[PDB]
Amino acid sequence: MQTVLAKIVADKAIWVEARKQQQPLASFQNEVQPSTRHFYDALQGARTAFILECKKASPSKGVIRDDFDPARIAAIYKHYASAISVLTDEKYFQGSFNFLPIVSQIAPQPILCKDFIIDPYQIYLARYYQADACLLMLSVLDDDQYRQLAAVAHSLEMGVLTEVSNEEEQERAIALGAKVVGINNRDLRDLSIDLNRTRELAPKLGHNVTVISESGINTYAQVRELSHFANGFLIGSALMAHDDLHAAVRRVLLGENKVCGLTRGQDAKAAYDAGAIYGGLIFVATSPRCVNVEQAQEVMAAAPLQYVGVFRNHDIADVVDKAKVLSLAAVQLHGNEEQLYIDTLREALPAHVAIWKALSVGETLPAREFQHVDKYVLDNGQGGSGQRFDWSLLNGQSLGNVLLAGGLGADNCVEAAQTGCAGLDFNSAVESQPGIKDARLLASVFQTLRAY
Repeated sequence: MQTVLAKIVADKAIWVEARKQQQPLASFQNEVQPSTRHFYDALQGARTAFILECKKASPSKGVIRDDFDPARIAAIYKHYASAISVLTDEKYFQGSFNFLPIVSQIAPQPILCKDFIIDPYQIYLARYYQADACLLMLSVLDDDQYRQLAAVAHSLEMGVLTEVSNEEEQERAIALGAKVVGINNRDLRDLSIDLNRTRELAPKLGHNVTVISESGINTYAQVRELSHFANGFLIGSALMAHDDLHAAVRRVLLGENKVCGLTRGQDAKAAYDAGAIYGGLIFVATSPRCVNVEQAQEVMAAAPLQYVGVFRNHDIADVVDKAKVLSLAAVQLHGNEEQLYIDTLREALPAHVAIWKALSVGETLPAREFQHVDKYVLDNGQGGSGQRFDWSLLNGQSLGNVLLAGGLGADNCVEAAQTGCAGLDFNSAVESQPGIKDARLLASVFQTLRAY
């Protein structure tokens, strides 16, 4: 039997041979000029770097994005990427060499041609289509084909992402002198994914090599953890599978953050611009930050956040109503709603609306045993217009559906982002007056969230 990789590469040869027939090298070689972008350079840097990928389908998921427009992807990715990867394999990824120029005209970063490069012709063609870098894979190439292909890339001032998938490959990489090595956590021979590839292999690479971790990277917590192993990430599926690209991006690069207690549209805008995923609207009568339906409608129209309505032991009918009318993405139960309520509520709310549960942490952490609860908000509660719970308490728990809250602000956002939760919930600490958000405090916390 043939692995999946062998099969893709056998098909690539056939694609290569036909393409040369249709566009012989002799017909354009002379006009191919070197790249004017600096791949190697954009990946070097203080900060962890991101190569965001434009991919329509994959061999292990099929069509990932029906909804496929390179130009529009490029338009969003440019606000956050260090480099942009564009798949050009047609058959298994549904990419095209024609997408390169499109992406290149819109985004200014170096553009990486992602494909199964087995013949120098592919490299000239990529350069011809504006690519500034190409992927070379040690699982497909022997040491002499690699030198040759890499010399060809370098001759066109293009950078190379040298891909390895195992220990033997990683050794060869050191030996061949690759400046940018990408650890592929997915093994294309059998489609299996294992982040440990990165954990075990990245450190041997050494300070002189820029190490990029590829595949299977879906959360901000995974990004914070792995950034101690690698200098950057190549991410694509996790983003492509989402309608809202901006949101998907920020979710992985910054976490699922929420800015709670919004009472003005400008603040919601401010939050959105800074990178927040969620905006909280507080329907608890008691709150100085409370809003009514009209006022909510106003806040909401200023920015495309995902709004969360905050209730406290509120009447179900009304909770449902506000959900329908405001088009809330979620409802956050901040009182003492027990399972029966959750269940009924669940039964009554439209299925697209999520249910979140807020819980207060004393000397001990409450349990998160509820059925029908999609997310939890842990805090030193009863609102507090105040200041923090014992974070050491979080160790030993699964935190993938937990948002951390309580006293979160500029001055402590670093530590908070390091606890390992899914996201952070900001409220009072980023305010100038209750319900009034300080745009500068906001920009400040979100800036910290990316400082890694």
